Amino acid sequence: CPRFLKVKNWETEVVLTDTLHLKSTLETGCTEYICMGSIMHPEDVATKDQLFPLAKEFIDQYYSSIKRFGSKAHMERLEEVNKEIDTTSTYQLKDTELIYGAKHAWRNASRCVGRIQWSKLQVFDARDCTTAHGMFNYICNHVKYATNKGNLRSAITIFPQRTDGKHDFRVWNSQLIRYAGYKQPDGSTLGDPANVQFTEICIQQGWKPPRGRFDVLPLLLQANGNDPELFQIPPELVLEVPIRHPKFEWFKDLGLKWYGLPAVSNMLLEIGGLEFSACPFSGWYMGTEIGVRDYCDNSRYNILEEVAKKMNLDMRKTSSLWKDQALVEINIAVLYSFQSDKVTIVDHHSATESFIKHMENEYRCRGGCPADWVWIVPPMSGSITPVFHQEMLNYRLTPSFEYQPDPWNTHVWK
Amino acid sequence: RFLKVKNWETEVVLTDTLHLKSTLETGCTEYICMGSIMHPATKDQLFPLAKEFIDQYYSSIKRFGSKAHMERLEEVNKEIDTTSTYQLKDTELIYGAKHAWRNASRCVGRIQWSKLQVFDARDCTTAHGMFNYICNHVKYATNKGNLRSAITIFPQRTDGKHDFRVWNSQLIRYAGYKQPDGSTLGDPANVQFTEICIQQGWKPPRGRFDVLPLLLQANGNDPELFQIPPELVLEVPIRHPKFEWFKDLGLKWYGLPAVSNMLLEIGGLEFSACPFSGWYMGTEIGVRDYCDNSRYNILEEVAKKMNLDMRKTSSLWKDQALVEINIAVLYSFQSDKVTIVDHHSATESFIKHMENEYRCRGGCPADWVWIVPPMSGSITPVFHQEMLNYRLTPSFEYQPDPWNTHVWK
Ligand code: HEM
Ligand code: HEM
Ligand SMILES: Cc1cc(N)nc2cc(-c3cccc(CCN)c3)ccc12
Ligand SMILES: Cc1cc(N)nc2cc(-c3cccc(CCN)c3)ccc12
Ligand SMILES: C[C@H](O)[C@H](O)[C@H]1CNc2nc(N)[nH]c(=O)c2N1
Ligand SMILES: C[C@H](O)[C@H](O)[C@H]1CNc2nc(N)[nH]c(=O)c2N1
Ligand SMILES: [Zn+2]
Repeated sequence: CPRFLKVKNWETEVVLTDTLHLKSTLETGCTEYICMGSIMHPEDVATKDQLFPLAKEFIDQYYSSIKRFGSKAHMERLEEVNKEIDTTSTYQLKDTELIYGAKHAWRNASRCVGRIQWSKLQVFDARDCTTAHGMFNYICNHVKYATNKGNLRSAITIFPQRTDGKHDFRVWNSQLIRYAGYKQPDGSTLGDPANVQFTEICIQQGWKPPRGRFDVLPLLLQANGNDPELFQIPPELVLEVPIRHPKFEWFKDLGLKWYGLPAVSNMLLEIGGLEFSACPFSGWYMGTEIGVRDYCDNSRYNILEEVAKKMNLDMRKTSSLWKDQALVEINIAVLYSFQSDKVTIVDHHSATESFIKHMENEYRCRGGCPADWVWIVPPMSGSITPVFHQEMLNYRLTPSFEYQPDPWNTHVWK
Repeated sequence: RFLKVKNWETEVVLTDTLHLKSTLETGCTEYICMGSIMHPATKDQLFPLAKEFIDQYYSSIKRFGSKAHMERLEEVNKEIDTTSTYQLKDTELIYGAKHAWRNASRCVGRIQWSKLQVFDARDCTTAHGMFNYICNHVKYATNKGNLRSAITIFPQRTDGKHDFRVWNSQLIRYAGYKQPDGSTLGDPANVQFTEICIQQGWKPPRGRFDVLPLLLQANGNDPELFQIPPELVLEVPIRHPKFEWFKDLGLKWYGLPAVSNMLLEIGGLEFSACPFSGWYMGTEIGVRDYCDNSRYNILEEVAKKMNLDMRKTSSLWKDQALVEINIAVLYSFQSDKVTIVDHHSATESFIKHMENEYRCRGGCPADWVWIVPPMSGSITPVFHQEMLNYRLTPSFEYQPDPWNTHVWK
């Protein structure tokens, strides 16, 4: 436990100094003798004696951020939050604290490369929601607002916080907008192989699937612990980009398209010991997210093969690097399609450059910036981006976005 | 307690027990991960360290507690007493060197670890001897292009003022020169080291691919220059299977990668000079040596000849040019029958190696950050492979550059 930590950029020899790690909260899984850095995931709802210090920690942080630490209002808030916990075992966040918390959960998210945008986030309070129909209303407004006819804007919608654990609000979808995957009796998969499991859940709950290549899944929404309910998102609200290529005329004939709004809805927002199990947030895409992961991953659309077939690449020996050539072209198509349809999207070069600039600024005037190299480095051409050569410290700050069990694995059906 | 690692693309789960055996620290704490940080003895310390190594040696050849084991322990204890150190048997030395490669978390090429030719050079006393051992190493390892893995182990550190050191970072590297205007002729990574040779009276050909002389230090004395006989340096001209102009870039690289500035550590003994060599994974040359900004940096030039539009980043022009360069490199080596491996085959081998190690050994330390190839990452099997990283010994360690310590004489 020393007070300073340094990180070097081995390409630009710049050294930064981390003090912020001292405010780190929970353990990382790593120890003195092992490193879990590449491990993906290394109803105990809080009690009073647990919540007091967590609440106090966050409120102190909030008033520090707005330069009123030790003020009258600061002490009064503490007194109010502490009385509220003593007699309700919980407390509610003011709209300002809630908005602060959201933004800082994003800011604190070590695996996100797009954090340079963090302060610019539209927060939708939906803590007054009581039903699935209402959730759906809020989600539709979130999507229209975030999509903005292609000029995408980051936004989060926050539903009521957990209480006893039996009355949780959840979005069962992993993203608000995903394509269905249908397992076939002959062993193949139609649509998106990633979402096969969730598709069967939807179908079992009553969904009539069109059984197509690009079927937008419905929302599965749980309010206040009740069984979840199905809702079809209005097709006009889902912006989609058909994928084509600046040079390859045949690329359009592959028949691919993708949606514009990446909207993650299964994560959990934790602020001052409060747990918002349902907190969907959206931004715009990095190209490699659709181009490399969504399409080329073996257990995804796997058009790697077919593209290489249409490029007439030698696909008999790997050392021809037919896969790499193919992947690059696919990512060129994705970026070209989104840009043509003036839908917001960022390439992996521009984004990693942005994040380095963000990291430097965070170190300069916040004392550090937690980052996960393993996730920050893009899935293609890593070494020729600035982040590859950049040393990073990884630690967990609160407020944070966390993972949570899939709701179907925990839900007590009514 | 036991730990799992999932491959997410195949859902295969391995259980790690081996990590419980380590005692060297990683640089991480419970609260901070430093997995992307590149670099995070007397009688009294030396016996338990030796005892640890001797034990896992006699456990390795299934004679733990044998007459020999008991005696060998006694022999080593008596020697640390009366000399404040000890000497490794031949067998132990070869076992120890293979196992330092086996324990190399950042090495993707470890499937080959038991195939290692070990050259004992612990009788060496001068730079001239060192030179002789090194030339022999290069001749054997290069093997006319059918490369073979070797290590040459010079005497162990004693008091510290008598270290053996190969000052070159690799046995075969290219000189880099600081130009008058500001740019750099040749390999920029080595510009400091090139000036150290020029200082020693090396006459620089001042060209793009000049092979650097050896700088060798024995028993702590002043390092000395030696030219490597050119017939021993296997080189490859880089050209492209479709593009006719690629050879007009005048590029070429050496066949033998031989890292010579690390420190082998066995049973508490330190070998400050122990050059080891293997063969290349194509991205080491084509992605890092040629395309890094702090290196040969020829992407712009290539993509220019490929007539791509380079005005915006989102055309992925750096990306295209990069692939084409690595195709060339692989084509060039394979055409000259010089052992090389593509990052796809190398990663496949390593997943298989990992599974082997989890079977027969209970684990396999691995640094994901270094194992994942510096291009086309998520289309190699190792991207979706979870990996535990821990510090096993014997190991190869980093050491300071010798010109930062050595008081000249
Ligand atoms: C605005 C543009 C954004 C871009 C370009 C971006 C980019 C990315 C990328 C590429 C990843 C890696 C995930 C993957 O590989 O699938 C990621 C992760 C993540 N992002 Fe961002 N993101 C953006 C906005 C946001 C926003 C608005 C939030 C929340 C308010 C957010 C929170 C997160 C979290 C929590 C993760 C993963 C961390 C974890 O799994 O623990 N991101 N982002
Ligand atoms: C046989 C073919 C081999 C291949 C294809 C190979 C490949 C690689 C690659 C690509 C790296 C990453 C280094 C970088 O990119 O900067 C690496 C690291 C390394 N390799 Fe290998 N290698 C081979 C043989 C060997 C041998 C013979 C030894 C020693 C006996 C060895 C020991 C190491 C060590 C010590 C590292 C750095 C590990 C660390 O810092 O923990 N490798 N190797
Ligand atoms: C808001 C936002 C934008 C974006 N472009 N990518 C995200 C990616 C994620 C994300 C986080 C963890 C895991 C995943 C995908 C699972 N392999 C995505 C979350 C939010 C994102
Ligand atoms: C034996 C061998 C073969 C090979 N193809 N690459 C190596 C690469 C290394 C290595 C280790 C640390 C650092 C470096 C270069 C700086 N990234 C190389 C060591 C040995 C290697
Ligand atoms: C095994 C590994 O930790 C895991 O698959 C991670 C690696 N790095 C990643 N990086 C990004 N951006 N996205 C990912 O899904 C992953 N997967
Ligand atoms: C900062 C970062 O850890 C450093 O540049 C590492 C990252 N991973 C690497 N991986 C390999 N194989 N080779 C490298 O040189 C590096 N560089
Ligand atoms: Zn770690």
